This record gives sequence, C-alpha cells and structure tokens, in this order.
Amino acid sequence: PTHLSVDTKFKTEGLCVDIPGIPKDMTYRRLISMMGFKMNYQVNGYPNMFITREEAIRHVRAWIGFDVEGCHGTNLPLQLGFSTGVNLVAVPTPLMYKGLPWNVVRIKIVQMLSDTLKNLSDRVVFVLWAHGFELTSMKYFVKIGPERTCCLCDRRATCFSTASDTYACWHHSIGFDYVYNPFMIDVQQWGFTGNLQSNHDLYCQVHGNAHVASCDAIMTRCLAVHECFVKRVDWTIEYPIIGDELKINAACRKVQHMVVKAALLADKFPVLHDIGNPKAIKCVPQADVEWKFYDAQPCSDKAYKIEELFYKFTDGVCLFWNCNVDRYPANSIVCRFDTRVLSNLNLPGCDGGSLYVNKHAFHTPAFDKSAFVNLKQLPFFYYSDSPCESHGIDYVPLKSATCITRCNLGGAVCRHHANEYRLYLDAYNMMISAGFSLWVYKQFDTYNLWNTFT
Ligand SMILES: NS(=O)(=O)c1ccccc1OC(F)F
Ligand SMILES: NS(=O)(=O)c1ccccc1OC(F)F
Ligand SMILES: NS(=O)(=O)c1ccccc1OC(F)F
Ligand SMILES: [Zn+2]
Ligand SMILES: [Zn+2]
Ligand SMILES: [Zn+2]
Repeated sequence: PTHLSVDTKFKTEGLCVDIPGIPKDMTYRRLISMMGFKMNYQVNGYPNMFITREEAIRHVRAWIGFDVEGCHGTNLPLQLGFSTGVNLVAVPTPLMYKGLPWNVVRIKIVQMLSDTLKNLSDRVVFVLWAHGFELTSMKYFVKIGPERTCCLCDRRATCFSTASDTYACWHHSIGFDYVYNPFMIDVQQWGFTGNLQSNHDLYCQVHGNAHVASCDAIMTRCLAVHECFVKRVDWTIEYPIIGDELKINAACRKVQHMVVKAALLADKFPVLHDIGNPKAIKCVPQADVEWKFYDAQPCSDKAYKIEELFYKFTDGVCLFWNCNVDRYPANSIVCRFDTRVLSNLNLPGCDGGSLYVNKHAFHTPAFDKSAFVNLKQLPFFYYSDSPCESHGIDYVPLKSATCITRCNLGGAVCRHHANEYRLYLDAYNMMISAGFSLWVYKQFDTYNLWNTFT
C-alpha cells in the first residue's frame, strides 16, 4: 500500500468544458498519455505523475497551487498562475506579466519554483482544481523519466536543461528550462460539489477571486490545506529537519522554564493550572506549587472558547503554552504562535491561519490581538539564583538592566552568569524570530525579582 495506481479511475466531469468529448471512463495511465507524456513500463521510482492524499500530506512543503486560464491552446494565449502570487502569460505565436513565448516562460517557471522550494523540499507537488488547460499546458514546461540525481550534488533532480542535456536539484537548476518529475494532485477528485470558489469560501474569508489564475491557484492550495490539516489532523506524521527546528525547540523549553520559574518566585501563586498539550511535563519541577494539568490538543480550526475549556482557575496562575483560546483570563502566562511570521517552517494556511511544520505539522488559527486584552507583553529579562562560579565561556563584561543575578545586583556580573545571559538572550531572540509571542498578567513586575535574594 504505497503509490497511486496508474490504473486508478479519474473523474473527468471537471475537465469536459476545456476538453469537450473526453471519456467518462479514464485512469491516470490514459490521462498521462492524453497530456502528452510516455510512462514506459519503468519501475525507476516515478510510478505516476499523480500521488495519493497521504503522499501529498507527507510533502505539504512542496505544494504550489497551479492554474491556467485561456485569455482568448494553439488558437490562444494562456495565463499560468501559481500560489506564489505569480501570473505568466505564454503565447504560442498580484504580479501580472504581459505575453511572452514558452522558451522564456519555462526559464521563469524553473527560477521561481527553485527559489520558492530549494530550502523547503526535494520536489514540487502542483496542487490543481483541474478543468483541463492546466493538464494540457504541462508538456510545454515538464519532462518525466527515471528518478535521477543532480549533476552538481547528491540531491534528487527536479529540473532538466535541453541546452546542456543535464539534470539539477532546486539549488543547481540555474538557467534550466524544464521542471523534471513534478508531482500533482487534483483536489476535484476528492468528491466536492460546485466550483472552487464556493468550496474555498465555506472555510476562508481571507482570499478573494480577482478572476486571475494565481487567485484560483491560491484558493486551490488553501482548500487542500483545509481538507488535509484543518478538518483532518494527523500528528503521527514526522517531517524532515530543513532549518533551525532543534534550536527553536530547546529555546522554547528554556524561555518556558525561565518565565514560569520567575512568575512563581515574584508572585508566589499557590496553584498553577497548566492548560494544553496532554503530554506536557512540569517546566519548573522544583517550584513550591500545586501543579494541575488540563488536557487540550492543538485547535487547528478556531481558537478554543475559554467558556468551554472551563466548564477555580481564578485561583493562582493559568499557563497556556501554545494553547490558543479566544480570550485569556487576566491571571495567565501565555505563549501564542504569531501566524503572520515569514519563515521556511511556517507555510501560508487557511482563513489567515498558518501551517507551522516543525517535526509535526500544526495548522494554527489566525493571530488575534484582542485575545490578549486582559494581559500585557512579557518584558525581556534573564533571572538566575544559581551560584556564580565558572567551573569547566568567553569574557567581555556585559551591561544590563535585564541580567537579574546576585552578581549584577552587586554591580559585577560573574563569568558563568554573563555567558548564560548571552545564551538566554540568543534563545529568546531565536524563539521570537520564529514567530512566538509571550504575554503575562498586568501585575507582573521585574523589580520584584531583585528581592528574591536576601
Ligand atoms: N477545565 S475544567 O476542569 O473546568 C473541565 C473542562 C471540561 C470537562 C470537565 C472539566 O472539569 C470538570 F470535569 F471537573
Ligand atoms: N496576578 S493576577 O492576574 O492573578 C491578579 C488579578 C487581580 C488581583 C490580583 C492579582 O494578583 C496579582 F498580585 F498578581
Ligand atoms: N523593573 S526594573 O527597574 O528592574 C528594570 C528597568 C529597566 C529594564 C529592565 C528592568 O527590569 C529588570 F528587572 F529586568
Ligand atoms: Zn544539486
Ligand atoms: Zn483561503
Ligand atoms: Zn553571578
């Protein structure tokens, strides 16, 4: 039970306005032939241009929405739109580039996919709402064959050159003219009623139709994200390390310990209500406090309603560590992912949400400032009651209102605490650069922390 059988049936009803007369009975085998490719009985790791939902989910980082619209084949120019926001016009004689021939269009398609995907994926998965012109356009800029490696490295080839008759990965594809062994998935085979627009708009108010190919391409990918990551969720599935995953996660664990430990020391809450990930550990195992856990899986669609999560949390402090609710109570410590962040780890999502893909994939509900009215931003600080002592660590003295140690209260930061500061400030910047935001009860006062040494 691995790949999508080329002998699987393909519903053709969606194709038949662009391709009048097309058989009702069709398989991927026959369709690929119709699109102008020859498969060639080959068991060389490309058993179908089209892939399963489950294969597509495993490769969400490679999704590029793709759509073609006929401005007038041979007898007209095509507008190629992608979920990058790009719109190319090929003639056969927001970005909306005027009409150019296919030899320049195909060089642009490769540069664009290469730049979008080189730090994301070893492939591209073109995500379609297929009506016909997109599948018949592919012969103009795609080549298939055996799986191959890059001539310049050990990565799988994603592009081909007719000039040099060679193959390249997304990093090494510079000047190449053909997308080589792309994947595709037609969303219309998933069993939908009505047009793209009608199905997209059930779920998302953020993308409109400006009757242009890239809008359709963005809506297609969005709907696919909704069906695969909002309505269905599979946290089992692991995804490869492509970036600062490991640093971000350790950083997140250190800020959590720091912030919660400081909060218990300053304000001495007698009980902490820990609300989220049902696997969560005590982030401050030594803290003198009644730790009570409450189970809530990551909400992928709408932020939890606080009225439904609590049905005496007004006692002590509530810890929502990436537990997204509509309105945090005033007595909260909070870490919320800011869906608006631009990164390799954070893919555009559904209805202003974002798909954050770090070991596991988490569609996150759109960031809302109004959730935080009862709180304030957590102020930066580093705190340590650890003993000053180097043991074992550079030194160019550090100069800070925010280094809260016995040594700096004194006026002479020790070497161990000056390193730990610099480290902590790195982890902190790291976590914020990654898109997380920290929020605390309004009564939280850094000045209180100086009196936790006497
Ligand atoms: N968060 S809470 O403790 O108010 C809660 C939430 C959902 C179900 C039960 C429940 O507690 C009650 F069962 F004891
Ligand atoms: N911190 S808090 O948000 O739990 C809170 C709220 C109202 C009154 C006191 C109070 O405690 C304060 F001392 F911290
Ligand atoms: N509240 S305070 O006066 O101690 C202070 C002043 C400027 C910057 C940070 C800061 O807090 C510090 F504890 F981290
Ligand atoms: Zn390469
Ligand atoms: Zn959308
Ligand atoms: Zn010290």
